[PDB]
Amino acid sequence: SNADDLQMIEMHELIQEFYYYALTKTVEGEQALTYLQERGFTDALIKERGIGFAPDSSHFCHDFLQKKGYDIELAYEAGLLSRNEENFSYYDRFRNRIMFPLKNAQGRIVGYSGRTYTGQEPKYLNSPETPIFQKRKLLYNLDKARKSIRKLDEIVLLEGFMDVIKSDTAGLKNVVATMGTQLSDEHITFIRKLTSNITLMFDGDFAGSEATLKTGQHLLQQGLNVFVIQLPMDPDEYIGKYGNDAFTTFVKNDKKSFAHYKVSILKDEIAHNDLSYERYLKELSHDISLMKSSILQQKAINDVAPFFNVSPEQLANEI
Repeated sequence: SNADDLQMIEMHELIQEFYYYALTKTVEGEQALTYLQERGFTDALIKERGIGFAPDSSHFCHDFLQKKGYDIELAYEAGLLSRNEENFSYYDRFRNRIMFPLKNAQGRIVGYSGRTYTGQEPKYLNSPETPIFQKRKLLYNLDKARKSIRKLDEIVLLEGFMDVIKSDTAGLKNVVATMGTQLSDEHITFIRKLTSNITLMFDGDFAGSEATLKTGQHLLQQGLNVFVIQLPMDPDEYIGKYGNDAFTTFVKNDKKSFAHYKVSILKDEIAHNDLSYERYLKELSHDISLMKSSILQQKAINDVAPFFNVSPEQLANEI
């Protein structure tokens, strides 16, 4: 019920204050606090994002919500507590982890990502699927970035919420990310309403490349204008190495239409494998045909044609 959903949100938003105090003031939170600070997290950023610490007692959250008068089973259903099958008793889901609040589209805290700082696994522990937290719907940082997204008529999708945090502080405001899932049809529906331009900036590794191609391809087919930013590397590493301005400048300078990025990745295979040459020529020709922007479509043709050693006209004809 809506009444219950609201109680679940209340629980999250109240415990947040406790998590925040635990991190910034208490003895047990000192290690986690120093960890964060050594990694560029200033006291301002920590406060701004309400980052906190979950003690390791395993009843810290339980006892707090119990003292407040919340139904323990409801707290379990809100994904803040876990349950012992054998005992049937309840305990904290999140223990000895740095707590990043997960806010919904309206800015209400509906879940948490708990990050280890002692090399435990999973490295990141998220809230489970609940009535108020659904990974296929929530986009980290969306409520904060909505304004800049509409203003710039562009949304930038990163690989993880951590990248979003780093980028956001650096000066890149129209950024969001899923909670470790593939962009869903619901996500895409939401995004389409804000803008028709979506830029991908995933990890600069093979895995990230494959994600870029798979996500970008679907977005293109869904009628969106897709762009790609390719780091030499992750935002965190780039920002530290060259600073914020250098980062935001690199992002603004290099931004390729999906089709141009795609063929550049397939460059070598196309030039050494005639079977692939033919297949990718047809693919890119189909890809370019999906582009709604006449202007960018034409530029894509000019940019892609050289990769197949054909003229823009011959590629245009093929399309």
